[PDB]
Amino acid sequence: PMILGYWDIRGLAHAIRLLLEYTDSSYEEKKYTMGDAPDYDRSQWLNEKFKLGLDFPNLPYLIDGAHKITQSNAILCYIARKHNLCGETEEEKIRVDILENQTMDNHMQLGMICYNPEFEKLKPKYLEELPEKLKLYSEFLGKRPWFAGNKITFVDFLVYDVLDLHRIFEPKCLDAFPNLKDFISRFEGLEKISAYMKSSRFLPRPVFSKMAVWGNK
Amino acid sequence: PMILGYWDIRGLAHAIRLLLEYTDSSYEEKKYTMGDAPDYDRSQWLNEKFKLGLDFPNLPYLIDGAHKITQSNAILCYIARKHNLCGETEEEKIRVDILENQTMDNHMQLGMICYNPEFEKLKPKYLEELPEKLKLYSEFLGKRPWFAGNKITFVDFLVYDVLDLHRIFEPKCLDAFPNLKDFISRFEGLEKISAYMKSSRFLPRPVFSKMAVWGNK
Ligand SMILES: CCCCCCCC[C@@H]([C@@H](CCCCCCCC(=O)O)SC[C@H](NC(=O)CC[C@H](N)C(=O)O)C(=O)NCC(=O)O)[N+](=O)[O-]
Ligand SMILES: CCCCCCCC[C@@H]([C@@H](CCCCCCCC(=O)O)SC[C@H](NC(=O)CC[C@H](N)C(=O)O)C(=O)NCC(=O)O)[N+](=O)[O-]
Repeated sequence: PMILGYWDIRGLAHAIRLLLEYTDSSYEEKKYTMGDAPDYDRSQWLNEKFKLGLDFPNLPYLIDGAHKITQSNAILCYIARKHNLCGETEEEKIRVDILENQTMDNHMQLGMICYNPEFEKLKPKYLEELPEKLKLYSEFLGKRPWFAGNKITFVDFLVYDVLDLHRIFEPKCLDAFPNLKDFISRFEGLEKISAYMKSSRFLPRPVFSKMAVWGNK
Repeated sequence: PMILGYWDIRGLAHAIRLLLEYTDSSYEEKKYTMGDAPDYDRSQWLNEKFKLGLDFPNLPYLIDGAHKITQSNAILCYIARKHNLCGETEEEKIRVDILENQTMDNHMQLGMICYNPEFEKLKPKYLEELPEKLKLYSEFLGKRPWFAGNKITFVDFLVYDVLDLHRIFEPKCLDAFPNLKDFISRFEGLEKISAYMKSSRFLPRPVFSKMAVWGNK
């Protein structure tokens, strides 16, 4: 069994958890609990942070035998390589590469306003730009069933996560993009994905850690 | 010829420029000049931002025939795929994947304190953590000639950019890590890399855009 180590939140591990479930990967989760305010005790993680053999210790981390991987996108790429979910044509690889980085940027942008204490002042400005960001995703997808082409790749798990987070934040934001709504439906309708969302292992909340102004609970 | 579009600064294009030079890639650069304070006029880019056919318009961008790529890591991966600089074994790919993301995180951390107006208050705290960060790179490299193994990969260009920026910021930071200094020497000693650094095309400064508190000039 692989070990997925991360906080007891959704955060950056959501797509890793979904990709593990979809690939029928045998795994165990090591969950770290963060303390409440004002200290936000990370001692549970910080004590074993340098005792795991990680090259650049960080959460999330995946231990799969001899391989100890950090960086959420690197963990996703590792799992996707085992089950051929990386794209085959050069066009597919370009789409995967762009999206892997683009979704990270969109997740960071949301996370920055959510972790800022002036979240209430920044929120309306973020909401004005949100339709423009979502429009790029709607357009890039187009008539395709999946984001890289006709086959599902790990970037579909990343795009789904960004779309789901924005629908948690602003529920009406996907209403203008029918193909984005259809993509969420198609992704959630996958047999393993559907089973995992009904199970007890499913952890859709909290969206961020206890230190966030939005999504801490 | 491929077209590399980016601001007239070093920024996120430094490793792309170096990788293009090392691979003997035929390319042209489209440089966008940002205006001075307080407006910081990005009209040169904003006018043709939606007229290039880019799926997710951004700087840097690479146009190579039918392929229009955005996201610096995606551009690097595209070029590296053409010249087999992505890693062959699974161990090498894991190293490349970790580093591609890890170097992006280190670049973002330096960029966040350099774009913050309280740069002078944040700088000493960032300098206390810097030895710990550099130690991880020194330990990950070990006795290897390159970061992924014995062969040079595109992540060596990314790591070099991170190390070089930190030595521009605090010059004595690499003195404690002899193998990191040796890596810089070995990377800069490559025939194409050495030739490009002596040429007029070389753009090592400004480190960041005009809006940055540090590295704007
Ligand atoms: C606020 C920072 C910018 C927005 C971040 C958006 C995503 C947030 C993530 C993260 C929360 C970040 C908190 C920032 C500081 C908040 C306090 C303030 O406000 O100063 S969780 C994972 C986080 N690891 C990474 O960030 C390594 C990311 C790497 N590229 C990857 O993808 O693996 C962690 O817990 N590390 C433990 C450790 O270092 O030992 N999450 O989901 O909670
Ligand atoms: C705010 C934290 C600091 C930014 C992170 C540090 C790296 C900086 C980069 C950047 C400068 C940004 C600085 C912002 C500052 C704000 C200030 C304030 O409003 O408060 S490159 C230029 C930038 N490109 C990206 O961001 C593409 C990133 C992508 N993940 C990749 O890897 O392609 C751009 O302009 N693109 C055209 C567009 O606008 O769409 N650089 O090297 O100059």
